[PDB]
Amino acid sequence: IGAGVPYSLPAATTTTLGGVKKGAAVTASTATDVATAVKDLNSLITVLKNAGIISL
Amino acid sequence: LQDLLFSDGNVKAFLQATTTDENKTALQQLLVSNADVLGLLSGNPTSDNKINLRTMIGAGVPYSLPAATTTTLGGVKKGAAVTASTATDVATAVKDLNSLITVLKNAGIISL
Amino acid sequence: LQDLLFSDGNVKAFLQATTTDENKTALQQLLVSNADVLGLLSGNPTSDNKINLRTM
Repeated sequence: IGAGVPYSLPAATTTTLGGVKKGAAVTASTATDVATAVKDLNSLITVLKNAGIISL
Repeated sequence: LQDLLFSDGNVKAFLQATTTDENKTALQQLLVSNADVLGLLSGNPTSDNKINLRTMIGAGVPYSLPAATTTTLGGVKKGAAVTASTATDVATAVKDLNSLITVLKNAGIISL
Repeated sequence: LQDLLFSDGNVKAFLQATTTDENKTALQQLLVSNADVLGLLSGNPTSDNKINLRTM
């Protein structure tokens, strides 16, 4: 009958297409020095790591 | 005696407990009125029968997860690991931002 | 002669090769015991039949 099995959405891996969770909110950067700019970049990285969008 | 008692040849084959595929098609038609179910009983439903049989039982087709596009929801691959930034100058901070961008590009999370 | 030989009216309609939808429902019941499959053979399975047919 051309039917499929019950589909379960797998988590993304480095080799295989999958779902992700949406990352937490991240504030736009108003940094005027390097230290703060780096702080803001790192906040984005952690958010993407927390949501399993990028690897640890 | 069955020949003297019954006119229908498909019924007669059933009563002899020996039916051909043609007899079976005719006997199915005496037993079931829904055309899509008759398609199923044949073992060879048409394309239309298949669609209608799935509708009949509320079944879906085999699902294949498509890649995300700019217009359509889809799956992604998970991005490679990215190190937290310890940059103390602009050059390094920019280096770290770009590393994140490439990782997201590599995983098809953002467009080239 | 079929009237003299058989009591069941749904069987008699089958033997005459002329069945109504009601005769077909009864004949299906003589042939198949699973309630969800009987739902399928009707062409109009209930919500419960549909769930059970997919499981099946």
